[PDB]
Amino acid sequence: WNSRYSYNQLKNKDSLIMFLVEIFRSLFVSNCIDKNIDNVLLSIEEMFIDHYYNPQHSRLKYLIDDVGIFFTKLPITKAFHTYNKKYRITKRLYAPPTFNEVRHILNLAQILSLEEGLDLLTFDANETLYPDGHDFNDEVLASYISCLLKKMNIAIVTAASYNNDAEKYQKRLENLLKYFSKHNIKDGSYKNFYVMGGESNYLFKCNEEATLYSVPENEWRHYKKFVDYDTVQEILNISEKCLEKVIKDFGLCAQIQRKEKSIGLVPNKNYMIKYEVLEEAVIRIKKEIIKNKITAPYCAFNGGQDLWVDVGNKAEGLLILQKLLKIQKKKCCHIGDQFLHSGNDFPTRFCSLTLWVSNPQETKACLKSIMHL
Amino acid sequence: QWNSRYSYNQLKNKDSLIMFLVEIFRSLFVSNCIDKNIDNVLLSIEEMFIDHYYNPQHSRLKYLIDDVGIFFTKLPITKAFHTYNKKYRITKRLYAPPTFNEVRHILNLAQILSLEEGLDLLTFDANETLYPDGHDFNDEVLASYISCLLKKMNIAIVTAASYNNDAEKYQKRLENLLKYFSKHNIKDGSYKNFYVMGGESNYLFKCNEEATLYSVPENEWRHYKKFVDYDTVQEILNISEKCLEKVIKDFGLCAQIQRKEKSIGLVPNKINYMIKYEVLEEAVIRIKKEIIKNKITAPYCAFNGGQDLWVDVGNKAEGLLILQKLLKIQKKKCCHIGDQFLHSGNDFPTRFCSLTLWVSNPQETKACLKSIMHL
Amino acid sequence: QWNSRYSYNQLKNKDSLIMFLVEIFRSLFVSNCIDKNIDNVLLSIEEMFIDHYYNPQHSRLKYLIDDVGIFFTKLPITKAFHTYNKKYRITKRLYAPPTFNEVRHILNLAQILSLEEGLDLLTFDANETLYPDGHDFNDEVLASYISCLLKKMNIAIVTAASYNNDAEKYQKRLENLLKYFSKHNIKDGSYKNFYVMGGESNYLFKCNEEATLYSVPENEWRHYKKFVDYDTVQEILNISEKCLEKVIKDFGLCAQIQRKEKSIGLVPNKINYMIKYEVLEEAVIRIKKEIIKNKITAPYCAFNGGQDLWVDVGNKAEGLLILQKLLKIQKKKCCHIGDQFLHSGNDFPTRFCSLTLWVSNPQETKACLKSIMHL
Amino acid sequence: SDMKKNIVQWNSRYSYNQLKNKDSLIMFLVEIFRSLFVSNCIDKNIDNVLLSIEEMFIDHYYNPQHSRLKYLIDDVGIFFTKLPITKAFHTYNKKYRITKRLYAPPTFNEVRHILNLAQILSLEEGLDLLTFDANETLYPDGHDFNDEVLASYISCLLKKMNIAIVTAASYNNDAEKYQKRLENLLKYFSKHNIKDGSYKNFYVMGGESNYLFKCNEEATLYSVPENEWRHYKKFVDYDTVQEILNISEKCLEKVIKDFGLCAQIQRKEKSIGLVPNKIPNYMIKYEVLEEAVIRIKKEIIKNKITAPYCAFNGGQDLWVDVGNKAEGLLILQKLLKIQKKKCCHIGDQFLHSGNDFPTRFCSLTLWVSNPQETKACLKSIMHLN
Ligand SMILES: O=c1[nH]cnc2c1ncn2[C@@H]1O[C@H](COP(=O)(O)O)[C@@H](O)[C@H]1O
Ligand SMILES: O=c1[nH]cnc2c1ncn2[C@@H]1O[C@H](COP(=O)(O)O)[C@@H](O)[C@H]1O
Ligand SMILES: O=c1[nH]cnc2c1ncn2[C@@H]1O[C@H](COP(=O)(O)O)[C@@H](O)[C@H]1O
Ligand SMILES: O=c1[nH]cnc2c1ncn2[C@@H]1O[C@H](COP(=O)(O)O)[C@@H](O)[C@H]1O
Ligand SMILES: [Mg+2]
Ligand SMILES: [Mg+2]
Ligand SMILES: [Mg+2]
Ligand SMILES: [Mg+2]
Repeated sequence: WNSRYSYNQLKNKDSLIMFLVEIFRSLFVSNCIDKNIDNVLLSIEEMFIDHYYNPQHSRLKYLIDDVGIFFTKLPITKAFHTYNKKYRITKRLYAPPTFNEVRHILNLAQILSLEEGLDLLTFDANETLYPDGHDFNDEVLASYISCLLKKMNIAIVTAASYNNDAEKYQKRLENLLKYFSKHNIKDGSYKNFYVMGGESNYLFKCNEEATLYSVPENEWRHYKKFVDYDTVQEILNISEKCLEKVIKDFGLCAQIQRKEKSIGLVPNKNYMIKYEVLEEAVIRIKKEIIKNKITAPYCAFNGGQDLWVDVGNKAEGLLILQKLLKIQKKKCCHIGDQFLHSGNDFPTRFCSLTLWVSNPQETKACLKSIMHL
Repeated sequence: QWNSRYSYNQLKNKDSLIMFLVEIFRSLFVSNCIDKNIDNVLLSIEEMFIDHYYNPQHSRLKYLIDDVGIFFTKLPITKAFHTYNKKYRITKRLYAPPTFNEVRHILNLAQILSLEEGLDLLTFDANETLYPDGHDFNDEVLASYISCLLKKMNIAIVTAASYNNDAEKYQKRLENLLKYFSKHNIKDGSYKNFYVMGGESNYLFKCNEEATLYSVPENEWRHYKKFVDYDTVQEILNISEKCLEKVIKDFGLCAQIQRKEKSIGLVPNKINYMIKYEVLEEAVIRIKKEIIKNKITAPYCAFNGGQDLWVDVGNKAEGLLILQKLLKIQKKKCCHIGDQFLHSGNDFPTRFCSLTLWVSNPQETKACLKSIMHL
Repeated sequence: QWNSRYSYNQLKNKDSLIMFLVEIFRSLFVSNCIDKNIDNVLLSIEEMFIDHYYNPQHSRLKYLIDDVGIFFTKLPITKAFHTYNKKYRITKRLYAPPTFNEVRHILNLAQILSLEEGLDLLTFDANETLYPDGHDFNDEVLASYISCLLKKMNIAIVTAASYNNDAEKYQKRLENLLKYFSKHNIKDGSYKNFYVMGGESNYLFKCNEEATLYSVPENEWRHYKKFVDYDTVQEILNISEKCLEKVIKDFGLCAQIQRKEKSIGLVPNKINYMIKYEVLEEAVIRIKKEIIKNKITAPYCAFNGGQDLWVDVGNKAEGLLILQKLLKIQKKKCCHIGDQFLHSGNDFPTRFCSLTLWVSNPQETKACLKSIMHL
Repeated sequence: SDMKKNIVQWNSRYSYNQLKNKDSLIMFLVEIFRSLFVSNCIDKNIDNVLLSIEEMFIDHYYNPQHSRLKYLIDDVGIFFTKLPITKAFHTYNKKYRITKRLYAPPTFNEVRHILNLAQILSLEEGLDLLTFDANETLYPDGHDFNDEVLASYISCLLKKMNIAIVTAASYNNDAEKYQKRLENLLKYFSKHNIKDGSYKNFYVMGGESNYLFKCNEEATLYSVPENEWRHYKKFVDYDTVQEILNISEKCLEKVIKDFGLCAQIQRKEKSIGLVPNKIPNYMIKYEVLEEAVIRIKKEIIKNKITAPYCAFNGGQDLWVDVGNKAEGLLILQKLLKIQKKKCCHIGDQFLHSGNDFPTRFCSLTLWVSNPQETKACLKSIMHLN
């Protein structure tokens, strides 16, 4: 699930997205991008199916060595037409398609592949629902989530750990539960709504009063991979020792914060820390946990201007709900922003469909496209 | 010297000089020797930058990097890396290599230390470097750094914004700046050393002793400008507007065409609806390639900046060229500060006539000025 | 006309137009659609090759590739692809994309199929495209093609080989070709359409009724040669000679310098001790950068042969211009076959005044002539 | 890892990106030397950079799985010795003076030479077994041994260490047919080596790990009893050999129909080959041969065959052998009780889809282009003591 951290894996943006960018770029250069390129697009699709069936020996694997596993047949041809007709990006003559645009097309393809249905949908609460640290105050998208909960399960998986205090999480979602009591409380859908804490440590359901409450540990401790309490603390001690050198190596205005099953450094009044120092820290931390031969599920991610290390994994959270709610991976989806190799949403590619979002407005465009299907 | 070199390599690849240094530091990073005395590497890079100042078209640097700008000064790249590294210690990194923005600051500091001969003119890009885009200047810290520099040399505000000759609408954009000038820059003769250039090189302004900007007559400095008649200025507009109408049609865009004397813009409206960044690039080249189709050699500039497109019949290099001819200061002692230093930006042509400092936000301009004053 | 410069990036990728097609085909190969009906991609490429022929200054091909030369003819790249594909089926490859050299064969074929209007002059690099380096002509198959082609057009031998001005030396190179001309090309007047240009563009020779070369009177063709005086010729030789004498020292070369009137070169000692190809490519750029440093503007050429280096006062581009002005031949009716079309090769400047076929061995030239005869 | 795992990853975990760059480690040094040349500092004293490169090489000798070198280059081999890349650069540059170049950077082939020289200098602890790729490194492709100078070096080394010849040539068990390829070498061995006991130290391996021969006191080559060394080799069922041979054979037929080729299919026991038709020899495209090797490999895994094989490109030939040169080296290391640190191999096919590539998994390797380069190696090897 990790330990494949390579130099080449860091400097290059994305294996799959750039793969389509370079093909579109050459198509743009040959001046044939506006003509019917269905022959090219379907051959791209012909591979995506061959990678769905034989993901270990597909030709897509020979071209791109580090491809994730495809859980559905991706209609990349329909995804291009639908995105093209709306934005007319092919109408350009001097500006090639952008990595960001191909990520948009790739996300649309994963939505159309859900023609068989969708049983579970999860969100990365931070920066995909509301900016870093801010509270939920966008009333528009809350109507989308309420409608989808009527036809599927909705979960919130966010690396923010507030221990087991269920009351603290409501302040982050008070406006959301307010919309649930007005519509979902009459329906029978409110019980299908869950919230995950840490990355996979604190689970809360939803009561009849649109109130978040803790879940008995005996209801899902067997679904979670049991980890020695001594090993958990060791991971934090390895991290706490590593961050001190990081703050000592580069003189910076921050300090370390300790919790139960999670630690991270946060800049104090705040004085920003370079994006590369946080990148350096994740690889420093990972190489040490490798050196100590720790196999427990963990994660270290570079999100915004703070670094954290949790003894949970955002993929284990999806794995718990699937084993708990009797849901397959092919009918599971997750929306997040940290989809780089130093992000905590990347592990979700190993067990669920994924949608890469840069700001909460794109989640509105994501769910809006999902609904009209 | 028309900037007509619209090249696919200019759009596809970033700054030539910066990425040249990044790859070198990357090999120094990968070889594990970046934390040792790498002075032998840095000295040869300086040896190259020195010879480029002498033979810019036959240097080994121009053979390596074709399409280099021009070095108006001898650049101390060794001392700049030495002093940048001591503050941030990027070199103590083991798994993340030196990045693009880091070398951007190193080259900025390299240009700053090159002013051992002295500095006689500063220019500031108004929007995005002195205040956020579409805002009024609201900063007391920045104005305090500028005030001390105003006594040492002449300072100018060269912007791309255009209000037609109305000096009252310009002081509104930088109210708190004149307020600080009213307090500390009146007794000194520095009040007669501050300039403001609206449009792009079209509307020149100055400061009165009562600290409210006044517009300078046209007949005093219009002769320094390139003679562009009113008929050709409007065809550059007309051809542009015809191209923007195609852009509103070719792409579903909720955008308005703002027409003024000597300028055309592309602005959306809120129900603002954000235009795609890549269409802006596509439209800039459409306008430039269409103007050359009519053999128009008039100094113009079409640029995508922030969230809107504007085409001015002035040039932001002309503005710096005007002030160099007015105050009789060679290009060696003139420096510019802006955020639009890509091929699509409007601060780029100043590389042809003045030293340049690449900045992304107002906080870096304050960090720029603080280092420029400990000289 | 002037000989253009070079960037270190331009020295890497041998030909930009060829490389421009390779990366397109590679994305076609990568996308799994290479062996399907890809004519939309092919015809669109032809659309830019046509638009660059009609408007070479402002074309999208000029926009994407900055150093694109001049298309003297409409290039049928779509038919050339199908033709080369049907023979070798390079599109049936699944795990290896089409190569640089394969596109070279296609680009040559597209240039050949563009000659539907006709040819008036065909020229041959003598060394390495008619016979191995430094050998006498020995091939009857190839001789029949040149013989049959000498009936329908003019045929000239343009080689940088310099034997001053005695046709006996040049005949030893082309003995077996001239004896074949006696048996078939004398009953008619075809031998009066054969030429041999000595020393790139310094010596001219014609054929004679006895199947023997003679030197054309200097007055008959000297006015087209851009005059270069004894002083300027000797400055180029001396500036070069000084460079080679350092090139020998720095790398401890086992080689010698050979001086002639209007030419100088670096030859290995007899034993034939191999001399590094990298040092040869360096000696070109060392000399070229020195000649331009001394403001020399005369037509010269420093080229990197297989096992030696040579500098010649004159070049094959001017040599073709001499023949085109001699026989009143238009540019669009000219063609040249050579082996070194790298930027440091004496056949590269022909791109500026003729159509070109890039070959690497005498076997590849027969494939060109057989394809040319079958039209 | 274990050799069975390496062969599994070699014939099943290639990549288009990895097959583009010939060697990941040579390209590693080329990029660094490129920037050093681009930075203009490459002609000054650069022990600054080189020593740091050596430092990472040493850390990789001790910690191959979690080293900084393995971070930068994902697919590094395993270093059996400490490479003095600083001395190899000093030694190679003082001869050729490639740092005096101002407008031409060092090439892949030069860094390949420096890396060979570093591998040679790493043999300070001594050498006990030296093996040679026969075709194109001892004599041109398809020829017989007709070089006197080479025999003088090999005979001199034969007195000091064990010598072997691992080749892809596959004459079933006719030692007279192998003698014809090297008769001038055994002719020199008879004149200068029968006096020593060194002729017993000389071995020849046919097939690729299938046939073995030793030198007689009469300088003649004789077959080695299979009861003496069959056990060291991983056994392959007769049904699985012909399965490999047949699944390959079907592909060469498709390659001839796809691309119109004047070529034939030679069938032997434990070996198939795609050989070209005679001229009245025709030439087969290099990219087609490279294409078919991937075609062979891609289909063998589709049939879930895991036996050790080797599909390889021989310049003008395409062959598949049940067996590989890494297996043949293991058998000689198990036969003469020789550790990998004191064994070396010289060959020309060190690319992926190459004959001598699996040698990197169990020996020191020298990447040589022709017998003239083979001499420069053995000349530098003799200069050690
Ligand atoms: O251990 C935790 N305790 C409190 N906050 C955390 C913890 N881990 C991550 N965070 C922060 O909360 C957010 C969680 O990331 P997410 O996966 O995008 O929701 C980020 O802004 C983190 O900086
Ligand atoms: O002609 C003009 N009239 C009014 N606004 C303009 C004009 N030209 C540019 N602008 C806007 O004002 C900004 C000034 O750019 P800057 O001062 O160069 O950073 C531009 O980015 C546009 O948003
Ligand atoms: O100046 C000259 N005099 C005599 N031989 C020359 C001269 N210049 C070049 N050569 C040799 O003749 C060859 C002509 O090559 P070509 O131009 O490709 O025909 C060169 O590669 C040199 O070996
Ligand atoms: O199985 C085989 N039997 C006979 N000849 C072979 C066989 N395999 C390859 N060959 C040819 O013989 C050469 C010997 O290979 P090498 O000795 O490893 O260089 C190859 O390059 C092929 O041309
Ligand atoms: Mg997030
Ligand atoms: Mg700006
Ligand atoms: Mg030649
Ligand atoms: Mg071999």
